[PDB]
Amino acid sequence: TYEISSAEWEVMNIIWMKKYASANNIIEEIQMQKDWSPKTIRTLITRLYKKGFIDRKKDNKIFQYYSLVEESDIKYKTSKNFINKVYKGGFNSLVLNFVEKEDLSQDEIEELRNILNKK
Amino acid sequence: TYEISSAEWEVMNIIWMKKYASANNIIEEIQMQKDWSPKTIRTLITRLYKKGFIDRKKDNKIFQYYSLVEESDIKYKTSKNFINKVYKGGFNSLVLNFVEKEDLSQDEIEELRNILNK
Repeated sequence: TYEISSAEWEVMNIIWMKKYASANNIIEEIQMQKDWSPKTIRTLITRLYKKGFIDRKKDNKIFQYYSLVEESDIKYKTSKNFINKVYKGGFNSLVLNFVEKEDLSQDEIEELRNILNKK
Repeated sequence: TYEISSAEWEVMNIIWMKKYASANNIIEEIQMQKDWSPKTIRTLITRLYKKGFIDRKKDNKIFQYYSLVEESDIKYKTSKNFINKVYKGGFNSLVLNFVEKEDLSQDEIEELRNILNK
């Protein structure tokens, strides 16, 4: 019923990769990159759970969290919002700004074209 | 750079679109699509001023604000940050993802090709 912060995106990205993950599995993966405590990280998991983004499945052993939101759509909708707030030429503007600013590689430029050719 | 808000962005996009503009100018370009008061907008101007994003020169005895930062440089930086926060792939996955949930006409694809190509 709202929208994700930078740390929930972190937590979420791990949950969309591991398909099913534990509070500890999540802390381990998150701690390889951020110096955040476990409290802090479980608080993010509890909150993500309370707003509905994820749920927690069991069956004996240990508690596991999983996604309730489609990765593809909350990321699409988030990019739509980002583009709507920063650029005044829609998606095309962002691509033009990125391409002119980053010296993309021949291999990067080529993956790009493939993505435009497949639809 | 120091990650600015959507309101701040609304203001910057006006300073950029006019090189120099006084509060009053800003207040009205803003009050045309936003229901913001005069003090709200003066606070946004003052906030970007203290953050080093804009500065002011006294023409007449009235302050005229202009940018201290390079629009495309700041929007680029901002884009890298957004992509690092949300996507794991990179610019790649955002374009992949966008080219896949936005039906996009067949010309939009052509225009997107322009950029990449010419």
